[PDB]
Amino acid sequence: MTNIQTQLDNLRKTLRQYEYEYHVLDNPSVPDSEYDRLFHQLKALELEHPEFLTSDSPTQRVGAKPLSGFSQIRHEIPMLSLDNAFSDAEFNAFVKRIEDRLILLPKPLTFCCEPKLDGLAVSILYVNGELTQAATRGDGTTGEDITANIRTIRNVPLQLLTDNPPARLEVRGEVFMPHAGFERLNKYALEHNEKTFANPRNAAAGSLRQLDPNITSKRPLVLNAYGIGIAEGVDLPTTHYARLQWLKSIGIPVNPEIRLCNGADEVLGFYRDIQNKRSSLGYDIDGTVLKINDIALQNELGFISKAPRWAIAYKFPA
Ligand SMILES: CCCCSc1nc(N)c2ncn([C@@H]3O[C@H](CO)[C@@H](O)[C@H]3O)c2n1
Ligand SMILES: Cc1ccc(Cn2cc(C(N)=O)ccc2=O)c(C)c1
Repeated sequence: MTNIQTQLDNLRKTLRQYEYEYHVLDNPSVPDSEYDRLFHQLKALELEHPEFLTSDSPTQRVGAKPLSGFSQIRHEIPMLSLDNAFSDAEFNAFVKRIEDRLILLPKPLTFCCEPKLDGLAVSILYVNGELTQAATRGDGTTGEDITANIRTIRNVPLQLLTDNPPARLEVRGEVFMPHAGFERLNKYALEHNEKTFANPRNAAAGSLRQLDPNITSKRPLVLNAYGIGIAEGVDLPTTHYARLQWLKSIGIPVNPEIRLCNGADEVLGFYRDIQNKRSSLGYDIDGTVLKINDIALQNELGFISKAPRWAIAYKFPA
């Protein structure tokens, strides 16, 4: 044991806990300045004792060297798309269809109802708790390695917050750019004669194709997780909402607008409410994703070619 290694371990633990409170709980327990004083204390100490620098330390999100290109990554499990609906009658038809297909239709049919984030789909792999690779969706089968870029995002933990992480856990989510960051970015890019962006979706996509993680780091990106790919060495909860609460409880940001709703009429009220709030969310959404909450019911329904039969994106009208 040495005093330096204890100081480093303690700063790292304290800072990851603060990042979790600030980014995931939106309830920081200390001011930003206190977080930063400990952050740059860690960073100086690490630099003064480099033999103790760890690759997943909070001070190590940003590679010092622009990449020369991105490698391809074929996903171990494909990333499917979503069927979509455009009206209440069409949503209701999707539900009656499930109601008829199911062998046994449960008393409430519970949906997990989520906003449809409008950014870029990603897959982020944690091995024994440590972020080791990230990919874009690409075409659903093959995407690109954006590990270095995903590491920069402030609300993505470099290590899961749990003493028992799964052997492997792949988090699936949307990376997107809130409006305030989007407006500061376009103001900055105009005042410096760089590519202005049409909408937050495009700013996020273009920020994630940056080969220089130093640039990506200055892009105000956030993850929200909405699913799980690989999950080895853990017993995943047996409802989708519970899996998202579990992701949240181990350090992964999840959107706070998500609700459980029983039966189509309640789901429709969720849709109307989200559609109302849309104006004042501080970020763009495309509509809602309504998912059958029970995992056994989802497995029973399966996939059509390559969207779930158990979910649908009910989009908003123009
Ligand atoms: C198998 C289900 C696939 C993911 S679930 C899911 N949930 C949400 N709450 C989502 N919000 C946005 N998306 C995007 O929509 C595309 C499918 O149109 C996906 O590639 C995602 O980029 C969502 N996807
Ligand atoms: C200078 C500075 C430092 C940190 C932050 C944001 N923030 C705050 C906390 C915090 N626990 O309160 C934790 C992580 C984090 O990213 C900002 C906006 C500016």
